[PDB]
Amino acid sequence: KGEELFTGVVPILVELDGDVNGHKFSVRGEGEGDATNGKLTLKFICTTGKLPVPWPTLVTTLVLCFARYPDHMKQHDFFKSAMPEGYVQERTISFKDDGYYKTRAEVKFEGDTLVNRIELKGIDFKEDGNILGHKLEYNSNSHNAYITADKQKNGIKSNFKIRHNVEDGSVQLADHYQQNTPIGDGPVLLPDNHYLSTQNALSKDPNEKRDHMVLLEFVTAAGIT
Repeated sequence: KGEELFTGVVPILVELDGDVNGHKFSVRGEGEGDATNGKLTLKFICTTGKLPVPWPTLVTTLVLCFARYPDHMKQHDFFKSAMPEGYVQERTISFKDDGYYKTRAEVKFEGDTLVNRIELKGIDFKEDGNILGHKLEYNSNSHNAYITADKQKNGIKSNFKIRHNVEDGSVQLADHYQQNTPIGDGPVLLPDNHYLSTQNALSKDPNEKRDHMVLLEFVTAAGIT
């Protein structure tokens, strides 16, 4: 059905418009995803110049249909079931002792390309803080996030903690509250409790003067015995 669209390598486009404390910005990303391996590789550009927040605080915002579900769990893969009609992904990301992001995204096929189109708004940040002040390291910790279904919306939900390394050695916590609901009316799989296992590698492109992030990410589903 839908997962049949992720059998090979799939090109990806990501487009974000953001506004954090009135600091506006745009990011564009392109690359590809290999769901059989659970692998994503993309290069992101801040097309409006200087990104006013640290690149790692946007990783979770900038395509969970490329996660690797083990065959004994193919019946718990909500994200692929809704394709190619896609789903809406919405989050609140509350940074501890600081502001919060609100995101609304549509992930769906436009032709052969998987597209992630996001609107982000950031509210109540401290201009001298860890985010607006660029005090976070350029790295990304591995993390697990538990998925549960929500039948009262025909989708899934997940709360999970992200921990950003601060350059003083402390840790900045970012609480994520997520919901996903399908765009079409077709049948979608509603899973049982499980989790996604994620690793991220962040790097730079040597011949790129623009503000940018090269990202390699692996996402693998687990939890169902």
